[PDB]
Amino acid sequence: LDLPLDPLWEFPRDRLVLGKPLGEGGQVVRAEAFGMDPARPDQASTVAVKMLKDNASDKDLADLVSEMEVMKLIGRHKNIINLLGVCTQEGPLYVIVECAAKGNLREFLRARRPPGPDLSPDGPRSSEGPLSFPVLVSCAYQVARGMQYLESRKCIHRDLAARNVLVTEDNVMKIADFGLARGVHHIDYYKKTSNGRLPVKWMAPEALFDEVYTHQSDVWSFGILLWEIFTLGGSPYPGIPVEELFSLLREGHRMDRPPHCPPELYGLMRECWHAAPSQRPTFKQLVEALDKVLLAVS
Ligand SMILES: */C=C\C(=O)Nc1cccc(C)c1Nc1cc(-c2cccnc2Nc2c(Cl)c(OC)cc(OC)c2Cl)ncn1
Repeated sequence: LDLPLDPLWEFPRDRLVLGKPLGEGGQVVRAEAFGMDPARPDQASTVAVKMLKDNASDKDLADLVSEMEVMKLIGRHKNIINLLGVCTQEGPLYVIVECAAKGNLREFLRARRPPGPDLSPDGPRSSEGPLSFPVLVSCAYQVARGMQYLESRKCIHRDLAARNVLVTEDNVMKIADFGLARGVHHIDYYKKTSNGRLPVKWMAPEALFDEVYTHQSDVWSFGILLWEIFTLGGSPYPGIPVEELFSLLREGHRMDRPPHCPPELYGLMRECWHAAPSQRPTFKQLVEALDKVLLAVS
């Protein structure tokens, strides 16, 4: 290709060993990288690599270039998936990002649900599941801090959801795909994903009905994500098909308070779903409110 060389970010492609596919449409693969830190040139790390497939158009190339450049602009934060390097010279375009070992937050939560109540005899910690209330609040706090950072860089996510938050080996939350092209003028609202998700159920009403996105549209989505956290990966608006969702949103319907969820947290959810965007909290306010809950842990 004739892509310009950016020495700040270029990484030698022969220091990558490509491995297992992580997603395909182009594709993302898991890889081992050697010397991502130039101070440790022989040290291995595990990364995710985005690339085009042989079919790709000039438009697909421009889209991946745009995604690479937006990640350079937005800069680094602990609670987002960060750009690590690019391979633009002498070979196919690769964009290399952090790889979160524990997968996405929806699956992380669902896999850590306590078992059913009559499966096995009681034991020393049978009343404890893996996930405690302060760790659930911390997950929410970390996503709010990531979104506050992205907002400060003028980034509207437009699909914020537990499936788009990834979990590291140390249980750090990292927002995924914040610079991904989302084709907002051609959304199939009835679309169900391969894993059963109906992404329309995370859209703020002004985005769904009026095609308007602001940072306060992402606050609505954050409220849905808070509900996913405190249902340990539940699916929003259970038992409501998309046709009925349209009708219920026009009537002001909101999800019920989940079980085992304190009123402080359902309170925050309902603030995030206030009809008027200006009457929803900001991400700065959400960070502060969740910080106070964390500091009140015994
Ligand atoms: C790190 C080891 C591993 O296998 N992790 C793993 C296994 C299963 C499932 C997941 C989610 C993960 N962790 C991931 C996955 C991805 C990923 C998966 C599919 C598509 N994209 C991405 N990452 C990605 C990419 Cl490649 C770009 O490219 C520009 C931008 C992104 O957001 C900014 C993201 Cl999230 N990524 C990290 N960990």
